[PDB]
Amino acid sequence: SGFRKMAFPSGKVEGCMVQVTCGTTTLNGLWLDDVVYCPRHVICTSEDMLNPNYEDLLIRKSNHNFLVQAGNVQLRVIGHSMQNCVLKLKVDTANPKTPKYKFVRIQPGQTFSVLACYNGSPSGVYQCAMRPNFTIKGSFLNGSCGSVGFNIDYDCVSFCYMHHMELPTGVHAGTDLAGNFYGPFVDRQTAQAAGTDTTITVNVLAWLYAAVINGDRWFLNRFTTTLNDFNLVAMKYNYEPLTQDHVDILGPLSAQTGIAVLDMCASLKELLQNGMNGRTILGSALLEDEFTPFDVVRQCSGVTFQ
Amino acid sequence: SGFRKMAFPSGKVEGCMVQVTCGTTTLNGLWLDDVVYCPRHVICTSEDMLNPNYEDLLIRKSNHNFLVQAGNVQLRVIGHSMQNCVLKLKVDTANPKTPKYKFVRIQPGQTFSVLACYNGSPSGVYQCAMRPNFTIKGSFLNGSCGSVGFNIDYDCVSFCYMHHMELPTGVHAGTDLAGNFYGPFVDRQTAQAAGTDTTITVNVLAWLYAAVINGDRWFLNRFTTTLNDFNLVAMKYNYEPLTQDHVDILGPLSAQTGIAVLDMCASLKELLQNGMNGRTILGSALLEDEFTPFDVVRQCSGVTFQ
Ligand SMILES: *[C@H](O)[C@H](C[C@@H]1CCNC1=O)NC(=O)[C@@H]1CC2(CC2)CN1C(=O)[C@@H](NC(=O)NC(C)(C)C)C(C)(C)C
Ligand SMILES: *[C@H](O)[C@H](C[C@@H]1CCNC1=O)NC(=O)[C@@H]1CC2(CC2)CN1C(=O)[C@@H](NC(=O)NC(C)(C)C)C(C)(C)C
Repeated sequence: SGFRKMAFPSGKVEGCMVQVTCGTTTLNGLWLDDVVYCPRHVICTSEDMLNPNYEDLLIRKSNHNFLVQAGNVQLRVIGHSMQNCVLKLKVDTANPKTPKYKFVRIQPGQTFSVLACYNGSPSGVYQCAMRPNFTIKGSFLNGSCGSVGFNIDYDCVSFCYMHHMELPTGVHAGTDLAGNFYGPFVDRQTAQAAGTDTTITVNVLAWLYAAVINGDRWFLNRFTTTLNDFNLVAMKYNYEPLTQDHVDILGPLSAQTGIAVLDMCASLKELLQNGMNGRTILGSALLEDEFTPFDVVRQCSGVTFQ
Repeated sequence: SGFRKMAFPSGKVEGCMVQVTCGTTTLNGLWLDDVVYCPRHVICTSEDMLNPNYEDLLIRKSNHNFLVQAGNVQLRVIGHSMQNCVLKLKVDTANPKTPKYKFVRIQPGQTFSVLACYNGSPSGVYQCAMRPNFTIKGSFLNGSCGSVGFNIDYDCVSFCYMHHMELPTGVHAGTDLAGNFYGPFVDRQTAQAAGTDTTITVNVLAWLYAAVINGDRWFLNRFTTTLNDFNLVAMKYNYEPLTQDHVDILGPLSAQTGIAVLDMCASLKELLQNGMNGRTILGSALLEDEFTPFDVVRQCSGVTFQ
């Protein structure tokens, strides 16, 4: 037992990270087969970042302008294209470490592992969620752009996020691996702001089931609630609405613990209305919302990957 | 910016994990050069676990009793020895993925990354601390024994922990890679119990510096305190004593933020005495103690590894 914020093993992704340098900008790229993917603002300069016209900017570039370091080795660029906000550098060598992989665009509420990188070298791995307002609460310094987020499913890496920028609240915005931003954000330095976040209700319920699986029961009650009456309380506390579909997803966990979904909703309702009274759940004094129902079942049953 | 519980990239360790099966027991082993390291209770049976005599148990074994899976391959055992509570299986193939590495026995308060494994296959990676009572608050199910904890320093993996058992409070006990248990624990099923844990004071102060680096300042004050008067408050709240040596270690962080160590102690004192008044620090409603001063400097400055 025990319950931790757990990231996927990062080895399959580490073998893909490279350094991309162009002009005065250095950031990370993702090397899969003979293509290196990276944020298109690598073509920008310190004065370009204001309101750049990237199509104009890119036509002025030559392959040799792009310096691509894979550890201790030049990769030669032989072609380049732009897809949405990502740049695709064709290189003359296929990455022999290329895992089985997929690109996926995730829904808000879904979680992933981030391999933070600088200069093409991995620094650390941690677990994030796509917030309802399409930011992520990351840990990113200058040079971290092109670090990716991902999930692993048996032997297949599903890449879902590439880091582009930091918002003035200290949170982070980026794209899928096809270069489409999550949320309303754009890669230019104009006024943008997150807009109001909310708590991921179905994940909070999943984490309460994790707590029960692990022996914290102090918050259970004999009450129950209807879905409608629960959502009336949810909206007051800035929680996302719980749909019948969420209820269905929580079925396995409800079946393992013996606690009907709407009974767990009654418990969340009283925790919202009363607070925790000096008590903790799974070592937290806040209601945790960055574990999905799948995350809870993975970690409480022990699923692996090769 | 941002601040997360960050583990080391796990790739160098993933390449070392193997499956060790003997009789009815299956657990994980660590394959470095031509030796596989694993917990010695793999030689035990369901009735052996009570009060076993492992030296008697081991003399009854033959090399061929030990089944060692490295993915899709038999490794043949050609010799075996016992060192403290770990078993060392000599195999006829050196691991070509063996990283540069070291075995280190860590002090309480120090943190490390755990690569949780089942059947020789990595499941997830998370960050832990060695508690003052020499347990770790892990996430471990049946089959996880032989999963290791580690730190990485440039290109060198320092292995510091191997998982052996779970205590009735849901926390975990294990050894260094030379097989010596951390704390008073033994690998037999007799009454054992953790004994009273305490909060890692120097780490809490490091995390408060992280908060300042990241823009949370609401908890600062103009007070200060002496070391003696701080430790008088520490002991009341079950915090470990802060030594002058801890104060010295916190020097770099104090210099970066402009906040003298003993001034940060004055702030911790008021947080201990007043609580947080509905406020959070770095997204936590509790005072966090599983980041060392080194962890904070690593993540706030961006150090990498190859
Ligand atoms: C790439 O490595 C870098 C990562 C940042 C640096 C600090 N933390 C991070 O995550 N990304 C950038 O530097 C990007 C590149 C652009 C688009 C041109 C600017 N940028 C930023 O992150 C900006 N942020 C903004 O300007 N944000 C808006 C426009 C106000 C929303 C800063 C952080 C450099 C100011
Ligand atoms: C190895 O994979 C396994 C990991 C455990 C299983 C549940 N969570 C874990 O971390 N370790 C064990 O099964 C070890 C092997 C022994 C020494 C023989 C027993 N054991 C345990 O963890 C015991 N725990 C205890 O018996 N603890 C004491 C003696 C009461 C302190 C249990 C969990 C199997 C009961």
